[PDB]
Amino acid sequence: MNLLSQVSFWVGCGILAFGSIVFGLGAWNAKRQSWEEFYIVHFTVTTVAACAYLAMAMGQGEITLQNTDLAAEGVRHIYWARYCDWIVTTPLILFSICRLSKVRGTMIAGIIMSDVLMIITGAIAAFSFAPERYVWYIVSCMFEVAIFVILLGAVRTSAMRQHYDVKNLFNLVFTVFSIYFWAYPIVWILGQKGVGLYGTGVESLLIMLLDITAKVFYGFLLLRDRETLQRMGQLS
Amino acid sequence: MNLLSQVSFWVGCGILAFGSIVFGLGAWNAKRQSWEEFYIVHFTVTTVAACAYLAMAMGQGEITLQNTDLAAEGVRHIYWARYCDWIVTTPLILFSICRLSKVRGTMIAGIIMSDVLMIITGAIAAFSFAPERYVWYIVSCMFEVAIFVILLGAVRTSAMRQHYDVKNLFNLVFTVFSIYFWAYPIVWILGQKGVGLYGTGVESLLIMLLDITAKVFYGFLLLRDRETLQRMGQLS
Amino acid sequence: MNLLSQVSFWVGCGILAFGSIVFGLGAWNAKRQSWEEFYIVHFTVTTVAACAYLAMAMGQGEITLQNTDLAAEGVRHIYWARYCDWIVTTPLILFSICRLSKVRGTMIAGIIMSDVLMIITGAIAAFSFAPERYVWYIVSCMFEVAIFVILLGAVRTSAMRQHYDVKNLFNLVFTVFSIYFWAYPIVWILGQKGVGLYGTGVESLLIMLLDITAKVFYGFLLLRDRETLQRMGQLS
Ligand SMILES: *C/C=C(C)/C=C/C=C(C)/C=C/C1=C(C)CCCC1(C)C
Ligand SMILES: *C/C=C(C)/C=C/C=C(C)/C=C/C1=C(C)CCCC1(C)C
Ligand SMILES: *C/C=C(C)/C=C/C=C(C)/C=C/C1=C(C)CCCC1(C)C
Ligand SMILES: CCCCCCCCCCCCCCCC
Ligand SMILES: CCCCCCCCCCCCCCCC
Ligand SMILES: CCCCCCCCCCCCCCCC
Ligand SMILES: CCCCCCCCCCCCCC
Ligand SMILES: CCCCCCCCCCCCCC
Ligand SMILES: CCCCCCCCCCCCCC
Ligand SMILES: CCCCCCCCCCCCCC
Ligand SMILES: CCCCCCCCCCCCCC
Ligand SMILES: CCCCCCCCCCCCCC
Ligand SMILES: CCCCCCCC
Ligand SMILES: CCCCCCCC
Ligand SMILES: CCCCCCCC
Ligand SMILES: CCCCCCCC
Ligand SMILES: CCCCCCCC
Ligand SMILES: CCCCCCCC
Ligand SMILES: CCCCCCCC
Ligand SMILES: CCCCCCCC
Ligand SMILES: CCCCCCCC
Ligand SMILES: CCCCCC
Ligand SMILES: CCCCCC
Ligand SMILES: CCCCCC
Ligand SMILES: CCCCCC
Ligand SMILES: CCCCCC
Ligand SMILES: CCCCCC
Ligand SMILES: CCCCCC
Ligand SMILES: CCCCCC
Ligand SMILES: CCCCCC
Ligand SMILES: [Cl-]
Ligand SMILES: [Cl-]
Ligand SMILES: [Cl-]
Repeated sequence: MNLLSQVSFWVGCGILAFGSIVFGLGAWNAKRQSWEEFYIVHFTVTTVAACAYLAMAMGQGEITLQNTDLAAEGVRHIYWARYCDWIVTTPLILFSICRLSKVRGTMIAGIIMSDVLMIITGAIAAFSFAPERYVWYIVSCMFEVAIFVILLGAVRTSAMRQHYDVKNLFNLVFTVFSIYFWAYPIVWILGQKGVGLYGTGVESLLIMLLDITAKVFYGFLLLRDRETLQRMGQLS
Repeated sequence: MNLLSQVSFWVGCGILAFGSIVFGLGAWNAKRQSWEEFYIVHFTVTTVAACAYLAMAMGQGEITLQNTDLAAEGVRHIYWARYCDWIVTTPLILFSICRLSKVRGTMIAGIIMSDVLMIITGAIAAFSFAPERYVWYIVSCMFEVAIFVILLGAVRTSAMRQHYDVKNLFNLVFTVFSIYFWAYPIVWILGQKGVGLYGTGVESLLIMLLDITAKVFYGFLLLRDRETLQRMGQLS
Repeated sequence: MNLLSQVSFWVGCGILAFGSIVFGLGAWNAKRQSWEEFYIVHFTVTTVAACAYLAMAMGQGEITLQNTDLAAEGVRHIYWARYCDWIVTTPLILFSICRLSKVRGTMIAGIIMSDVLMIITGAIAAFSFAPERYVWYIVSCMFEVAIFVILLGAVRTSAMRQHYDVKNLFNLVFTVFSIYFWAYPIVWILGQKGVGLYGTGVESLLIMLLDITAKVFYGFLLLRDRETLQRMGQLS
């Protein structure tokens, strides 16, 4: 295994496990049901990812596949543990944003469905040879568009409607999510699974940076935002 | 791949994707929550199947297995993508019928459980050699019986009790479902997985006709029925 | 296959199928929704396990793997059908105990999450070589600790708070569960997957005895307890 990959996995595991300690002890100490739910959701997020990173750090959850002539020179290292992690953790992150926005349940169900299909077709893409890999990559990207038509549409609207004097708070919530979410397909397609701009070591580093941003630091941002809304009296 | 199979997959993909356009744009435009839920459920149904048909059309999601002497002459083409599709789409079709009938949640949970086990044991059957394949086929058929004791019993009863002057409407809902649902195990057992009456091409054509009936045209029937009930004032 | 294994699988299948008859006919005959839910949950428990035992009895659902020098002499027989069964049946048993205790939903979600991760890391452990197998075994055991901090904490507390004059009833509910639940990791680690104290035949017998205890006889205990609470008037 690439050394940069090896190190990125151990570093992601430890950072994610730090988040699990914060969220887990928060759930243990929370008295209000809405804080128990928040912490339990975000504890699952970091803990599932921390398990996936532990497996990759130990040399598991990976399969190496040959590339064709319609692909980058060499091979692709498919860390299928990533998609097992993502199919569970990304619907939970979206669920958390939706609960903070207080949006109706039909939008929650629609955004979770779009997200699960985005991940599933992403994993099909990763295992596919070209040109099928590229067809599935585009299908996965269109499911990502459907996530954002729901998020920046009905979810954001319900967030602005049911809260007062917190436009900048929710703007940061949706803007920061929007940025790291769109970075994943870019990081993916610039590696060996698309254009051979960089190899599996750099890709592993970039994904790890995205993962700790989305699961630990973004979680802390939603935590702080919940505190702000509670001190204002518009949390529940 | 068989040409009739190849064509049936492309034809099913396009027809299913037509349904996804109808249901998806209906969800986008729906103002009432109960219409949002209806369209989102049926959009998932056609879209998941359309993805499975795209994979099979492109030559993926299939494994060919040898038959024993207790089986039809030749081999069996197992399109395992079918069961990944079915384990998600058939509980959603049943959920839609149950919501239209306004039945209590315990019956919804019971019918979904029976259905998921029907599909799982069906996939075990398909991967099994004889005689195990035949044992699992019978077990799967008994789970299908359990679906209908719930459907034609408590679900239908609650549909007739909580609605007025729409006996013929609900009769068609349960009768049309009953017919295509029982056709699947027949189509399955007359192909190479049971009696060798026809090969994988004809079976692929028959399944595709069942799939577009159940997911597109039956969906349009439930759509029209929802409109009828709404114009009568007994939708919610 | 080991004869003791062969017999234990057929015996477990028949005993589990006996439980499915009791719980299934109870669901069919139940008039109150809360009894319908109880029977449907416990019918799923025995029926899913009975399917898994039928597969193992017929020689399916098993893979044999080589052991290293950091492991017991010989091989490990991994019945992966067990974990497919467990990932579905153990969250349902916990759900049933939580509903009987009338605990808030956040605790139900937390205990189900801990349980699913316990089973998943257990299956990773089983497929892993040493030393990874031992790392995952410990991780799985820590998820089991997290189940019991929730169960003996918030769930038990809510059981004592919302019921009168039934301390001994609930004490038996949590004590009997506690005992068989902790026996599983012990049985697992004393077989070929840990210390080579006994082989796959004895392990298969011990698991089968645990499985019928947890799914049939413990189910009958919760049934009798529900009857007691109903005759007292504190069931719902
Ligand atoms: C904690 C993990 C997170 C936030 C992961 C997010 C993942 C995505 C937004 C995935 C995107 C993909 C595409 C739209 C297509 C190409 C492949 C994927 C699966 C990386
Ligand atoms: C859109 C897909 C639909 C409506 C599929 C329905 C599938 C079934 C009713 C499956 C039935 C099966 C049996 C009862 C046993 C033999 C194999 C199966 C899985 C085809
Ligand atoms: C009906 C099945 C039941 C009650 C199964 C319960 C299973 C467990 C408590 C599993 C425990 C495990 C560990 C904590 C680690 C080692 C391996 C497992 C998965 C056996
Ligand atoms: C000792 C090396 C064996 C390699 C195979 C062991 C199986 C590893 C499975 C890892 C799956 C990770 C998914 C994480 C999501 C919870
Ligand atoms: C959403 C349900 C559809 C399930 C279809 C799974 C297809 C997986 C295909 C994996 C690629 C293997 C063949 C590679 C051909 C380029
Ligand atoms: C519902 C959980 C049970 C999971 C059992 C999976 C069994 C799959 C067996 C596949 C057939 C392979 C062996 C073929 C022997 C005829
Ligand atoms: C990794 C830090 C420990 C995490 C503990 C997770 C369990 C959460 C407890 C939920 C409240 C239980 C109080 C009875
Ligand atoms: C405020 C009420 C929230 C209810 C959430 C229900 C969402 C269920 C999602 C299930 C997965 C998506 C299936 C289409
Ligand atoms: C294939 C046709 C497009 C399907 C779009 C699916 C997204 C559904 C939108 C739900 C309402 C969002 C309004 C903000
Ligand atoms: C009208 C209320 C509907 C509630 C539906 C709950 C059904 C949950 C099904 C989960 C799968 C089945 C598990 C046994
Ligand atoms: C194995 C014994 C039969 C089990 C039947 C399971 C179906 C449960 C029926 C639920 C009530 C349906 C009444 C209309
Ligand atoms: C009394 C209300 C019960 C509601 C139960 C909700 C539990 C949902 C569990 C879903 C799996 C766990 C995900 C973290
Ligand atoms: C080997 C590259 C290190 C990158 C660290 C990035 C810190 C934000
Ligand atoms: C090569 C590992 C880089 C670690 C970056 C840490 C960012 C918080
Ligand atoms: C060993 C290959 C496993 C593939 C799992 C894919 C999960 C999305
Ligand atoms: C090759 C057979 C064509 C079948 C078309 C059926 C139209 C309903
Ligand atoms: C061989 C493909 C037949 C297509 C039938 C279309 C039915 C609507
Ligand atoms: C490559 C074989 C996959 C089998 C998947 C079965 C899903 C029901
Ligand atoms: C071969 C050992 C039989 C064990 C039976 C145990 C009865 C409780
Ligand atoms: C060797 C099979 C033992 C069966 C034990 C039955 C316990 C109820
Ligand atoms: C043939 C190996 C299947 C492994 C399935 C593991 C399910 C937890
Ligand atoms: C956390 C310990 C990992 C040991 C590496 C095999
Ligand atoms: C693997 C090199 C041959 C592929 C041509 C598309
Ligand atoms: C305000 C939501 C979209 C922001 C993305 C830059
Ligand atoms: C490989 C066939 C291309 C499919 C385009 C939808
Ligand atoms: C594959 C032919 C031999 C099988 C006999 C049951
Ligand atoms: C009226 C429901 C059953 C009809 C099947 C022909
Ligand atoms: C192959 C054994 C037959 C099992 C019948 C239940
Ligand atoms: C399989 C025997 C060699 C393993 C040494 C750790
Ligand atoms: C009273 C619950 C814990 C009992 C375990 C022996
Ligand atoms: Cl390629
Ligand atoms: Cl055969
Ligand atoms: Cl080993």
